[PDB]
Amino acid sequence: AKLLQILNVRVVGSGERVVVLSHGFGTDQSAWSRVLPYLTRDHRVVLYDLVCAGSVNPDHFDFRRYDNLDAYVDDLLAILDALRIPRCAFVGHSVSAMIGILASIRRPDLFAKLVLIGASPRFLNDSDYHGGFELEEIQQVFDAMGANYSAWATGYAPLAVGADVPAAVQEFSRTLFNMRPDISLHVCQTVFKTDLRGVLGMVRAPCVVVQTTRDVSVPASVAAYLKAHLGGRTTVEFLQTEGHLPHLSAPSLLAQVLRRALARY
Ligand SMILES: CC1=C[C@H](O)OC1=O
Repeated sequence: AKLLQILNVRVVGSGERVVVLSHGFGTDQSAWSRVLPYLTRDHRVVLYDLVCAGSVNPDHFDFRRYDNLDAYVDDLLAILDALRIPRCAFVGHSVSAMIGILASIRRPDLFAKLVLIGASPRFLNDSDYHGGFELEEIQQVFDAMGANYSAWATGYAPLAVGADVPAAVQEFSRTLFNMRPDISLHVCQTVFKTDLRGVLGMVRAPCVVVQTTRDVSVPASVAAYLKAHLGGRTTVEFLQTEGHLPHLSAPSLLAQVLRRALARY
């Protein structure tokens, strides 16, 4: 209820097929603006900002509550409950792909389908597991985020976008710079702490894992790992371009994959 307002919840479009757009680290719901008109004809679209988004009042951020991704799942569920939507497809980027996986396990009745973009179950390497990151690597990043947040944000943006698409760099920079630096580091620590490998078989929803040709946070082998471990019917749909933010850098191509993934659920 207060959440509806606090997280800037908007419902646009129309249809018996409800879809939730749940954005990732460093953006807010506006990151979906380019793909949104491809879904508005056929679906009722629910959009919201994560409590850590720069567009949400940062004094809402309770540092103890959001120690864990469960608390973000709480909000998502409270949002859906407030709207009396008893079933939906969910599209999650980055940290929201993790949020959607947890939410779909807590409420399988609610999530008829997942679509996972820039998704990983764990970023740290492990004996037989290639996450893409070692402990020293992340720690260097946490240390830069505190030392000089704006320099870190300026160096991270182009790498997240991956392809040379200056409009996407600038737009990802604007939301990145809009995050309160202490919140931003907090979320980044939470995410890099998270390990969903064990609960992947608990997801019952069909799922589409969207793979780009390169992702600074998601090595090539992670998608085939998700496909082999998610417990519902899972496919990996491929974009012919690179980057961690395709909804900013290749929105037309992403819109193709979204229309197809959201056809039947
Ligand atoms: C992928 C990644 C490296 C960056 O500096 O922070 C991150 O989340």
